[PDB]
Amino acid sequence: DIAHNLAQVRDKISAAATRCGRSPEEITLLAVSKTKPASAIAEAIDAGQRQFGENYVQEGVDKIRHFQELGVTGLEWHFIGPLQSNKSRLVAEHFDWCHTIDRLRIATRLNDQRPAELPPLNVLIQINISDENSASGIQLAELDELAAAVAELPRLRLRGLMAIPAPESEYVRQFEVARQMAVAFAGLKTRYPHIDTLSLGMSDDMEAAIAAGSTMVRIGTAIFGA
Ligand SMILES: *Cc1c(COP(=O)(O)O)cnc(C)c1O
Repeated sequence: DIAHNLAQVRDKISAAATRCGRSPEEITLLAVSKTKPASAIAEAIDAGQRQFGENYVQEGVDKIRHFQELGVTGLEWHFIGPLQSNKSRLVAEHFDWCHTIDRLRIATRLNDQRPAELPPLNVLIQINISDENSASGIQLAELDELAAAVAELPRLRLRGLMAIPAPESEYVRQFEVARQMAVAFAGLKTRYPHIDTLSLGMSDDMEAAIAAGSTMVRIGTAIFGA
């Protein structure tokens, strides 16, 4: 039951924040609805969920159009999959956030294809913090340069960082890796304006990510099922 699962997940986030001294409000729950039907998103909506994350462009665009044509206001849609250049226009025209800026050229494409009447597209720069086997995300050594270039693009708004750490079973390492992201995120925050989003943490490392300083966790299966 989606309404019940949403309650259980929000309770875990709330408990995790309180234990480490943070206010639960600091943690945004991103409900990841990739591969799940619109009817399931509609249940999450009827239960108060507003921010949804999708990974595949046409799947996400169809969902966005569906809920626009029902007139459901609110809703923030986050593109959290890898973005290839020949599908960037659909993202720039329909999505509210994109977490996967990992090269300047995809950012400038998004900037250029974003209609001027929409709000700036909120973007995070994706760090490959700990994953040998991923071609996604930049190294931390590249952050300052990419952030400067991206932050000039006027139809985008650089809001912080995202990372998908390598899968890790040890809590100690979950926290250390996440802390590395939190540190980079703080250092970014001193120099840049409106840095407020660390997209970090899924079901299995949720506690360490929150304790480390994440502002947003991405939960799919624990909400929608398998
Ligand atoms: C699929 C996905 C999630 C959610 O996955 P679950 O383990 O099913 O909760 C979170 N973040 C990203 C980037 C994803 O692709």
